[PDB]
Amino acid sequence: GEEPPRFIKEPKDQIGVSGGVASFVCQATGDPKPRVTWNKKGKKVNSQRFETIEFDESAGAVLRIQPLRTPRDENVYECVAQNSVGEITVHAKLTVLREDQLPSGFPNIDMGPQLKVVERTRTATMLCAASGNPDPEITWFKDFLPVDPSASNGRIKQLRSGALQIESSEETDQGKYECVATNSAGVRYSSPANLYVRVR
Ligand SMILES: [Cl-]
Ligand code: NA
Repeated sequence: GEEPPRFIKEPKDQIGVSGGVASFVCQATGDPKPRVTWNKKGKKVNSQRFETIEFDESAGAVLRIQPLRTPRDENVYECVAQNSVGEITVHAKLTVLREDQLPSGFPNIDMGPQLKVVERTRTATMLCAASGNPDPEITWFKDFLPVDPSASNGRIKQLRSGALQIESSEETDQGKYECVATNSAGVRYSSPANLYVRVR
């Protein structure tokens, strides 16, 4: 009844903007079920601008850096997965550009999401118009954690337009949403938008 840890979600190198945000996502499995931790050069990652959000019983961890500082935050970071029969490591590098030195094709948020208010049970759609070259792929974060529409059992859909849609809004859907535009050139976060649900 034992299996060493293995990464099922590995963090990727990122290129962010000064003042913006970067989130590295790391997740592992194994038996016993492992914990994952974020470190830098062996030391635990934890400061005012560096927060970790654990999920999946701590077998998952998001490292959110905000606001980004250059060149302070330009480093390699480590996600360490550990259980009783193994400890493994994956690396993710962070690059931080000044707004001044952004390449022309760097993702830009033409129109980010706004404060959303919706009557419980009704559909709420939050828009995100992003530009870039290549055309950025759009993802969303809720309360610092990545949203996964496909794993939402149909409660949440990402539209072809990049918009996030809640099919039948419940109180649980309230929170702080951010859209993220990512391409070969780097990553840019929209300003956050809160979603509030009002009584039916
Ligand atoms: Cl919107
Ligand atoms: Na990542």
